[PDB]
Amino acid sequence: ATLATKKATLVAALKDLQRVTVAFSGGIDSTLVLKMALDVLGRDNVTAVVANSELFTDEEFDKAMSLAEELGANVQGTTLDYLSDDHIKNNTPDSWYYAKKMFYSRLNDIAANNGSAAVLDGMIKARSLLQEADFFKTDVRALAQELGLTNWNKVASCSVSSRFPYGTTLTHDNIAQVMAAEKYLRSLGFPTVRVRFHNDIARIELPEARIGDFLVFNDRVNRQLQSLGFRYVTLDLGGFRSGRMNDTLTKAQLATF
Amino acid sequence: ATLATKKATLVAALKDLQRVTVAFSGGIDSTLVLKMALDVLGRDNVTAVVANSELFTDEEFDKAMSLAEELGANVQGTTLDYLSDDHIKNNTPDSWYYAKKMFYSRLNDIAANNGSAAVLDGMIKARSEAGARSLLQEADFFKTDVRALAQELGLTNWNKVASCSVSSRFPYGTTLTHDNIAQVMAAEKYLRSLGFPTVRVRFHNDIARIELPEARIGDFLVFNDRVNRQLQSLGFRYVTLDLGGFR
Amino acid sequence: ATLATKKATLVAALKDLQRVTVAFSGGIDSTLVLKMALDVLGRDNVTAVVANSELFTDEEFDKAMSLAEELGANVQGTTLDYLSDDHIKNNTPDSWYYAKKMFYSRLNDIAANNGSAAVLDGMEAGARSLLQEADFFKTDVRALAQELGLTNWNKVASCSVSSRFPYGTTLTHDNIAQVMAAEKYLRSLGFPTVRVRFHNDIARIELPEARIGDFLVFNDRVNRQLQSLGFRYVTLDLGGFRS
Amino acid sequence: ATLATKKATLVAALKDLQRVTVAFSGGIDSTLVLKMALDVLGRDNVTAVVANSELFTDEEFDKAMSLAEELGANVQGTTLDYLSDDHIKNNTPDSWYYAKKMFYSRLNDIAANNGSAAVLDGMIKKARSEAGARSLLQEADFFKTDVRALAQELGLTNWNKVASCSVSSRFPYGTTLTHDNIAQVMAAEKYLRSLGFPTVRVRFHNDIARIELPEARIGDFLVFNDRVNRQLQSLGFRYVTLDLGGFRS
Amino acid sequence: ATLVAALKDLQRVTVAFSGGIDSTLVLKMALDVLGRDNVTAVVANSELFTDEEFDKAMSLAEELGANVQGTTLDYLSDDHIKNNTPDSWYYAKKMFYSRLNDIAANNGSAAVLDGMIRSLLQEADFFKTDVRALAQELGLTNWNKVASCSVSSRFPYGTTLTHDNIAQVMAAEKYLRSLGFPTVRVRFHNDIARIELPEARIGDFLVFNDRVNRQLQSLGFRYVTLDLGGFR
Amino acid sequence: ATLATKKATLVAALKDLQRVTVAFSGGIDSTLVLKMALDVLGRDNVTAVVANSELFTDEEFDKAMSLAEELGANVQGTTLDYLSDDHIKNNTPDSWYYAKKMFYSRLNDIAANNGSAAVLDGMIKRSLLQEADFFKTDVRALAQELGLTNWNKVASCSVSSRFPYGTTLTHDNIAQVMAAEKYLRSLGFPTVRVRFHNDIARIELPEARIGDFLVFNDRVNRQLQSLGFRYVTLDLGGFRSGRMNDTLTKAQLATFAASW
Ligand SMILES: NC(=O)c1ccc[n+]([C@@H]2O[C@H](COP(=O)(O)O)[C@@H](O)[C@H]2O)c1
Ligand SMILES: NC(=O)c1ccc[n+]([C@@H]2O[C@H](COP(=O)(O)O)[C@@H](O)[C@H]2O)c1
Ligand SMILES: NC(=O)c1ccc[n+]([C@@H]2O[C@H](COP(=O)(O)O)[C@@H](O)[C@H]2O)c1
Ligand SMILES: NC(=O)c1ccc[n+]([C@@H]2O[C@H](COP(=O)(O)O)[C@@H](O)[C@H]2O)c1
Ligand SMILES: NC(=O)c1ccc[n+]([C@@H]2O[C@H](COP(=O)(O)O)[C@@H](O)[C@H]2O)c1
Ligand SMILES: NC(=O)c1ccc[n+]([C@@H]2O[C@H](COP(=O)(O)O)[C@@H](O)[C@H]2O)c1
Ligand SMILES: [Mn+2]
Ligand SMILES: [Mn+2]
Repeated sequence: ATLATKKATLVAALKDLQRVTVAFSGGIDSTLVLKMALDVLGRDNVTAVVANSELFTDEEFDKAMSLAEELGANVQGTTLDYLSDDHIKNNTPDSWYYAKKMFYSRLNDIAANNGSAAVLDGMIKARSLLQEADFFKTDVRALAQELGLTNWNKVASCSVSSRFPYGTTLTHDNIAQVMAAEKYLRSLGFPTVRVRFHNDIARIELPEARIGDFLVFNDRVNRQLQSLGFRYVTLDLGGFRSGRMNDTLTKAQLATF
Repeated sequence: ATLATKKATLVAALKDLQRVTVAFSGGIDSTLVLKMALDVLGRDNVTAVVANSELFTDEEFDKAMSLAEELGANVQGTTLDYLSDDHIKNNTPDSWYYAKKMFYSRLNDIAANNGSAAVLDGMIKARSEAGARSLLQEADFFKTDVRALAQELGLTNWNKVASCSVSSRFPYGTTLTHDNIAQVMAAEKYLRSLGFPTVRVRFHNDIARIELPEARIGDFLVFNDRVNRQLQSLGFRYVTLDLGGFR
Repeated sequence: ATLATKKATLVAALKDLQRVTVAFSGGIDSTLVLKMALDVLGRDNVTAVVANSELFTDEEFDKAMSLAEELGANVQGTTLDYLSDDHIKNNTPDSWYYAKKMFYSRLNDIAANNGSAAVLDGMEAGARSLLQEADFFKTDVRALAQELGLTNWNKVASCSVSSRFPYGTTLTHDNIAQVMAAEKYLRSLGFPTVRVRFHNDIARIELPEARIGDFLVFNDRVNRQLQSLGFRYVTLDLGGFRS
Repeated sequence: ATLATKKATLVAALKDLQRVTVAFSGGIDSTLVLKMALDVLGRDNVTAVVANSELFTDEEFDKAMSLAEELGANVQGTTLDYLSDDHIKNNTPDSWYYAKKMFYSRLNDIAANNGSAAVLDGMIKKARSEAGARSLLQEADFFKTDVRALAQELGLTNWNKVASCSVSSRFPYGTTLTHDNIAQVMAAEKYLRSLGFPTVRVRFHNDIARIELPEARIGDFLVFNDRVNRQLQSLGFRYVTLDLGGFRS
Repeated sequence: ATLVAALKDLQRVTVAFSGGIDSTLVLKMALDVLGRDNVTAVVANSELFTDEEFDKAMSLAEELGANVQGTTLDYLSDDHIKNNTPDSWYYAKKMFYSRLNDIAANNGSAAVLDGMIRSLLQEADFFKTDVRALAQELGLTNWNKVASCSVSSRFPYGTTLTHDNIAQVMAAEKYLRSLGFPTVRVRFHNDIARIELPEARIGDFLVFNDRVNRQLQSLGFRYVTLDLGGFR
Repeated sequence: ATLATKKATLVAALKDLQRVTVAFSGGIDSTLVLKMALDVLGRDNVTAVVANSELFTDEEFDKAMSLAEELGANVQGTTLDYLSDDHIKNNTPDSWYYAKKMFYSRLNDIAANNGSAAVLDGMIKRSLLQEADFFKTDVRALAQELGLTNWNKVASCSVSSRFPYGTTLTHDNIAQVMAAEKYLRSLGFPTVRVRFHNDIARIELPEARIGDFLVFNDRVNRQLQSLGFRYVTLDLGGFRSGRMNDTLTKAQLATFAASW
């Protein structure tokens, strides 16, 4: 298929849906879906929903709200207490699924009460219209430039649950602890970082190519994260996303581990 | 002349050509030519061609194809066997000219079979042995004129650093083979994967000599052992780092 | 407010001014104002003024003049003799105010003699800072520039060379040239954010702390090059840049 | 307050004891006591005991045995099962005292068997007092400079210059020590020292290894990051980390 | 062994003892050849040398079994030393050796001996390798392994030395050595400290940049810098 | 078993030899033999021979001569022309054996003319240390016992190791390599190799020092270029490659190396 027919199929789904609620993350995919829904259905038939929670930063929430307002959409923030679900609070390995379940359950509630016919999300190759129309990554960038979309959150965040071992209980304080630690490291010029939480040990993951520059901050980072509540502040020798940059022989050894 | 005149004339040349095939590298120049062709003639009358070969990386090829796709052009990959020409195979100083010759000859074949009236490249003020046309250079475009018109048209994305031919990593007179080319390309691909986008693996038979910008060599130390063993599995006996730095 | 609202606030202000003179430094902010002024009012109603002086680099001046032409503006160079004011010449702590005064006084002269309704800056009261009137933040400046296709501007700005001298030290053509050659060489090695602070026979180099690790490979060349410029001791500040 | 008077006191206490067993660590203090006992009492009246256990490396044990042999002493190794005491096994803060108590209790068994009149230690001027072990250097009012002065006088130039600690220092209070995690810690430290880092600790935090190095060596350590990461993981750690505080942070 | 014959001729000696290997051998040979009661070891105390260097030398001379005597010199009372002129070394040498001769005259010593390589050790054609062999030979295991120079080297010529700026320089260098950099100078330029390190250690130093910056500032410096030329 | 037993064995071998010539390099092993020979047999019954040749530095020769004198031995320098043998001259893979052969022939000639019954060398586990079951740890333990404090702390090899097999040795390429190594040691790197690959110099450093080397990159590059090299490079495996790696990547660098 061509981009023109991939765009066809998508206007057809929106025209048929009439009124929609869109899960808006601020990324290129949700930006394109939100912009196409606005273009095809008009401002009065689209409501953009951005989720706020303890497992995502306030900064990403504020940015997502401002991006959706920019597109000229009616935007609604909704607050989720993910920690009320025991799977999330005790970080079971399927915590991801119960968070998504609670997330989509609240969007469906919003959509039922605003008269929207469906919830739309960004997913590419609830209704993922881009993925139904066989949109690839190259197709989303082509139509975004085509429609003049230049602004979107370029950095996709994870759930802070990523920083805790399975079985570790998440609390309001340890979450804030991890997030303050990561925010401080980014302020020193390390935008890609993780502070992994191991109770009284902080284990920092950095891209290995920056480990060398970092040394000048060892003492400042050590004492700052200690005031955040950690007793031991450490640097993971494997780096961020360990094993990914290794030779063929030691990539199959780190992966077997 | 004013920029509008240089642009206006360029639109006139495109209007007269009606249908064009564009040699697309991904740089600022070819991006500007491809965008003007799409604007003046429409998507159905423009074909973007990106060359794939043993002397250039798959990554550079994919980026150029995706950029032409991102501009709304119908883009077409074409593969050239540069090593079938003895001038390129034996890495003579004029190997570049026979490579450009072979590319422009294949561009004319593509244009003949799609009904294009001319081939366009990004050259600014072998290309004429093939009758390919530099429309920017006919319209008296300079580098500042190219950036001025690109900003005017909203072009923010293009390959900012033109990559070189891998023949650059072998001394003149060294015979290029599929194995030594593949060896160098895998080594550079591995080094770039570690976060060193500007890197050179110069080939000295059983010695690999790595050129890095001096300002990044400090950052490299953590990878010494992994780079040493990886390039040895590629076939090198000694893996070395040039103390002089890049170029 | 949305960016569209802030943009409209700015198109309206420019439309009301009709004719403007723009103090153009080449940075992201001055690039956005100059491009918006050209877009709303047209080339014939906008004048780009680039200041040439001894306290800012020739490189900064050359880039700004060619960038203003690349944006399609009529650009005009003006030269300011900052060292003619004794506060600047002897680098008293209020030297900045007299420098800004002399600059804005010359822009107002340029605007009066071409009939511009105001002087606009990138950010005096005789000038209008339209971006801050429309409540533009740094993130907004970036967004609107990407929206309009603006890709070229000086990404690191060098400021006034007077900042490199202690208060009370007299600025001279030779010590200025000494500092400027030293900083020019360091930037040539790949350090665009740098200061060479002048302490007579001591050079005190400020670098962003995250770059000092990478700098070691240049110690000996930097030492010998800055000594040939006239320094006797070439040092690196352990506090880093902005110490 | 004279060195000659302090030595005189030492030969008198040894002469009076007649037969002794000496707890020999290989340090300057135990070397000086062992050398003075040999000179005053003769080789047949002195037995040097070196402790072998899971909490010290085999290299440290072999070194002490050969050092005691080099002084001309009859030396006998004895092995202690420290992990049999619950205080040592579960790493309570008094583990040192129960380890030392068990050590001194075994010394008295050896001394009772060979007819020694006392057990002698290196201490200079806890569970030693309960066991009746004698600090002759401390009774003769030996200070550190007095021990160095007499060692120079006797030609003693060789002794362990760095006394190592119990491996228990690498485990948190409350963590249970096992034969495997001890072996894990010791192999990790042995590998790091082989790379040229003689002062190092691998602190044990279950699935995390936390390496303490002197901060002045951390810069040079970078070249070994990947090799250290994968080697300590093959020893059983899941995460291999470097303490940003450095050694003894 | 030109050495033992030279000592017998002096009969009674006072030894200028610095605590280094050279001075350590002289005191030990003098004590052995002439006896404890006929040798007097003098350790100099002054503002231009570290307390640690002095304390080690006094305690080490006692540990060798010698009668040790401290003597205090006020080098800054000499105008050449106080204003750090280029010949300050020579006027310092005068005060040091003049006070030893007073002590030697007052205890009946026949001469003052120093180390180097009346330096009887240097007269016997001893090299650096010869000093290490003979010290182990006599069981000598202890001595100050790092000899410091006069603190005056850290000040520019013409700068007036004060009790405070000397102490300032001494505390700064004491701090840097504590971090594992035994060869270091902090050169004094009023409000600027200029640190000299061996170039091979500058990489290893980076981890201490911030702590060194804040520590030397509390010592009184406003600017704490690292010399790109390295040490000497 | 014990050190006293192994040492006792040595004095017995020396007493039985009566008169000895000692091949003295200045290292700990030869220093131990030379001092024990002097101690057991006396100065008049031991002869120390130090070899000087074109494949070893003047500094190594001078240190060995000065150290053996410091132990009180009668020392004799002898000069070997290794380059006169074509196997050494053209750096064949067995060049080591013809060099050792020519060396030992001259020691035996010296020993015949001194009335010595054998030549003694420093080999460990007539190599008396190796016969007396001395290991590296026993030689270090016994050396401290006798007060041996001075010896060549970093033993250099023959310069032939710095050339690929088949490369012809000349005074100019030898002087080129040795000058490069002496310059690097002058910067504070006592263990270094400058391997010669025609227009490429490949520097081997202990991996624990390479980060510290960055400050010298430019000076080393330009200095070795004035020595005649066109490219000055650093081996990423370092000196003694593969000996410090982890378990799995040591056995893989083993099959990498044994592939040539
Ligand atoms: N199972 C899923 O579909 C899913 C989705 C999103 C995130 N995650 C989690 O995100 C984590 C990734 O961690 P980092 O991105 O911080 O490195 C993984 O633990 C992964 O389990 C999982
Ligand atoms: N004629 C061309 O189009 C062209 C362009 C860029 C580089 N080159 C070649 O690339 C080489 C430079 O190699 P490096 O950029 O890897 O250093 C030169 O030999 C040069 O001849 C040729
Ligand atoms: N006092 C002011 O309003 C004013 C204005 C502009 C610049 N400055 C000076 O600019 C200098 C900036 O120094 P840097 O060289 O570190 O950027 C400071 O001296 C600062 O005082 C001051
Ligand atoms: N209480 C004691 O007398 C005693 C004795 C031996 C070791 N220790 C322990 O040794 C530890 C120090 O060992 P590290 O070298 O690993 O830091 C301390 O926790 C200290 O409590 C204590
Ligand atoms: N001029 C002399 O004869 C003499 C004698 C002894 C020491 N010194 C001093 O030793 C100093 C050595 O300087 P450093 O601080 O770099 O070690 C010289 O500056 C010099 O002032 C000089
Ligand atoms: N019998 C032997 O194999 C033997 C003996 C002595 C020296 N060598 C040579 O000495 C070299 C040592 O090389 P480097 O010390 O320079 O690294 C060996 O690679 C080897 O070429 C070999
Ligand atoms: Mn870096
Ligand atoms: Mn180092």
